[PDB]
Amino acid sequence: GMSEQERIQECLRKEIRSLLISTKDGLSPQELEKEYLLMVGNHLPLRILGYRSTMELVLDMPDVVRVCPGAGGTVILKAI
Repeated sequence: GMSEQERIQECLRKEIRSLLISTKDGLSPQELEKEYLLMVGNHLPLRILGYRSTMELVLDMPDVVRVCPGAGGTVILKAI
């Protein structure tokens, strides 16, 4: 039960890190949800994990994703 949820959390964390590692200089939160659907073949599991957005998801994994700035306060997400 709780063990199954931990393995969902581990699987997504590994998927996000793998996506951000494969890029040159990170992705915007919007580019990451697009890329996740394209490369994983499923949408980010936001609703089922209690997230309203990609930002909410990535802020819940600060050991996996680094929140970096850009032009006009835009966010670029990078793997750690």
